[PDB]
Amino acid sequence: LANGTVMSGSHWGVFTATVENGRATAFTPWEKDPHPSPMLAGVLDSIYSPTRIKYPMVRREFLEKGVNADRSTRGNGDFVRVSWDQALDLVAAEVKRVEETYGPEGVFGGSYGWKSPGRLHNCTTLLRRMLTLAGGYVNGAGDYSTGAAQVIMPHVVGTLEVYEQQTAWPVLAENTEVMVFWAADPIKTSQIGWVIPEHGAYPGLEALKAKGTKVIVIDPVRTKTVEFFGAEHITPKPQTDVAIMLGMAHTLVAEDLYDKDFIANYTSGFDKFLPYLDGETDSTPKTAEWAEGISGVPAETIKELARLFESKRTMLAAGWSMQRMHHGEQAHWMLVTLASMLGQIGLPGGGFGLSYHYSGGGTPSTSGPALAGITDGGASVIPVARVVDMLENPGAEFDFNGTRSKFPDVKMAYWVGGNPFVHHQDRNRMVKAWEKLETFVVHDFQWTPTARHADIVLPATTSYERNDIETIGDYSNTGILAMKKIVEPLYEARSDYDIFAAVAERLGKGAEFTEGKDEMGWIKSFYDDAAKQGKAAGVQMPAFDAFWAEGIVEFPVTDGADFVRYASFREDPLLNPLGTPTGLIEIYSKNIEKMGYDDCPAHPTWMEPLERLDGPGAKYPLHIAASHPFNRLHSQLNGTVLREGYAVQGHEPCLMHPDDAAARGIADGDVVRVHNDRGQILTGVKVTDAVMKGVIQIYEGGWYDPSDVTEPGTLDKYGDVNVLSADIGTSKLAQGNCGQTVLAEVEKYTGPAVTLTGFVAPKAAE
Ligand SMILES: NC1=NC(=O)C2=N[C@H]3C(S)=C(S)[C@@H](COP(=O)(O)OP(=O)(O)OC[C@H]4O[C@@H](n5cnc6c(=O)[nH]c(N)nc65)[C@H](O)[C@@H]4O)O[C@H]3NC2=N1
Ligand SMILES: NC1=NC(=O)C2=N[C@H]3C(S)=C(S)[C@@H](COP(=O)(O)OP(=O)(O)OC[C@H]4O[C@@H](n5cnc6c(=O)[nH]c(N)nc65)[C@H](O)[C@@H]4O)O[C@H]3NC2=N1
Repeated sequence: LANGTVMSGSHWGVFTATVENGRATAFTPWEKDPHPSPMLAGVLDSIYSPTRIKYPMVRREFLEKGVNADRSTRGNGDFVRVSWDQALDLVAAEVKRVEETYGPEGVFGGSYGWKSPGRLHNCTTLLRRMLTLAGGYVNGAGDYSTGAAQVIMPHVVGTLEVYEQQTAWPVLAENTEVMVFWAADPIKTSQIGWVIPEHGAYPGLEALKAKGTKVIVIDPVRTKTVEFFGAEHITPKPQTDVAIMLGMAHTLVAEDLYDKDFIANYTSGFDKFLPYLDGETDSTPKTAEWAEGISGVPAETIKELARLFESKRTMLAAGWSMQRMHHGEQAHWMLVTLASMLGQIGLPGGGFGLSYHYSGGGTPSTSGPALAGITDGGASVIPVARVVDMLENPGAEFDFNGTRSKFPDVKMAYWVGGNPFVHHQDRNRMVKAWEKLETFVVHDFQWTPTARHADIVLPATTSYERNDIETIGDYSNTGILAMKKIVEPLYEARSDYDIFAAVAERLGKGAEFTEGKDEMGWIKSFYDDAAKQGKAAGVQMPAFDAFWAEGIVEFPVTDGADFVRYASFREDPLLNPLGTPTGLIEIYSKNIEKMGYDDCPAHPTWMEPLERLDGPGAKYPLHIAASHPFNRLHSQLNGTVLREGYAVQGHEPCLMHPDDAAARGIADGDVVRVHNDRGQILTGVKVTDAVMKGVIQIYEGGWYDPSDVTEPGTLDKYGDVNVLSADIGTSKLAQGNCGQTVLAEVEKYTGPAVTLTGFVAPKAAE
């Protein structure tokens, strides 16, 4: 039994593991990590927690009756343990059956999810690689993060923008006078990376602070970002940012402050937006006063913020919560319009950036090569959050970015690396729609709500039980890490690659799936390709064994630290045009105009959302800020020792303002029921003035624990906030999710005592 230390990586960062007698006993942060995440101790625990999945299992009803099984009991925990050969045979037959009876349109393989980093052990790509050899599948398009903004940005600035490099942090420290964080909490969200994180935002934030730059935070909650800087804190009613923006815009026009030359030379359509802004088209001048009526931010503050932004070198750094909402396309389009008026786009330290809060955006990029991994070998496509509408309406038409298509008639869904029974909106509607699927197959290493609702569950390994390779730094490209195997696979878990190879072998496509390569065979070909490309560029890299032995290769920064977004566009717009039809920033879009969608007009517009705090005729009184957890990565690590540090009487915490608690007779630590017309959950309250009055904070990612899966509307005992959200599209343009457009009521829970069952394994899988 192994004794020693191994260096690996994860979504939380690079770390070294201490191994004693074959068991991992500690995870220590990399010595070069400038700001490790306290969640690493849950990462270690997730390998061994009580919800680790030990063996392959098949739902008793599915085993007994297949397609005639009662599908309303999915999630009741009545599983049967089976051997691997039996489950592999059954998965293979099911894939074959659905592909022959129904075609590629009967298999949903979008399998949305955060999985784990790794260029070889890429479970979602491997799933698509297997399914492509089986005949095809329906896929997902977009994501739950920027569903609206990633569609609107290309119409407005000609590129995706949300996942592109930002003006380097050092440039901001030298040049920015006012830094605005709009619906962004960089301190909280920069702990993680899509590939391994370098945590580059922390030194970037430290440098602004050290320089005395003025920092403003626009957020309903007083976050760690406000506290870190002692920032001026503006607290709007959630979903009213566009109103605020329009009032600022109005003020710049009324007081004649805006940059008319920038407007004239770098933008298109302002002259079509001005009438709206001034109130000629609807009789409603969008003044600061008007904006105060909707958002509750004082008129005078709105004009003061406007005047300050125009006279100082200002960076508008915006988060994505505000577009994860009804009409969410308007938030970033109005933000770019406002930035246009200020006219600082393309100057060092000015303009706007849409990725300073995620994966190190702004961290100076190196000049190293890109690393690539296994590939998938490749309506057939749906916007990802329309999964439930698809299941309910096979054959119906839907709009998406100017086109019309029809929903495929899906009969099977195969999910790996994701938790839709946590991440998707309107849990009760979803639980009923899932009955439309004949077979539901899932691989995970933790017994999440999704695993609990499968017909067939296959235990996967973590990254700590195998070898892989991955880049460090989604934007920085700081280096390449060897993700070395720390302990052996636990119980009967197997890597996703191994399971898929065995299924492909049973479909008679084994060789095509593996390409005749084993684990190290694949990893070395990704490395050799990256070294070959590096040599071409003049970056020297060791040979593979030398690399593997050191465990990491770092790259040099040459001019990456001088990067300024949009500089060449500002420098000469004709020579360096945007990808838009006019080549300019499009305030009014003729392209959007021609689609003629009522919920997405051709210029940024204030529109009432489905439900909003203090909106006319609103039924519920509190906005739920259903934002990202501080101490989880979505649902990951919920079933670990970290839960004990935030849970209130065992439930997911609910933050509530002293006055809202006082009005309902609630005291700190009480168990309360949060409910609206879509569902009802239990949470434990923390009374704090960190949330503005009218707002409550329930993070997304809580593990759904239904009291009874056969009872429609059954009470969730843990606190999955997606039990209360609605499942609707941002608009016909993007069809994004509206996960944070949520109102509810809260009362002291006075029903029967409840026993939590989500943090232990189903009895048969013990
Ligand atoms: N109401 C609401 N508000 C929101 O802000 C919100 N945010 C959304 C966002 S932006 C997104 S990205 C989604 C994220 O939702 P997503 O389903 O991506 O969530 P995770 O909790 O990261 O689930 C990933 C699963 O993969 C499993 N897993 C990890 N590694 C492996 C592996 O190698 N193999 C296998 N088989 N499994 C693995 C993990 O154990 C975990 O259960 O939530 C969305 N949902 C949201 N809802
Ligand atoms: N620790 C951590 N856990 C995670 O799960 C996690 N998820 C990652 C993922 S996949 C992504 S996509 C990003 C998400 O990055 P994103 O910016 O979408 O994060 P949120 O936590 O949903 O919201 C950020 C802030 O917006 C505020 N806010 C909410 N509604 C409004 C509003 O109407 N107006 C204004 N002005 N502010 C509002 C919230 O209070 C919150 O502080 O984070 C990434 N980083 C993450 N870090």
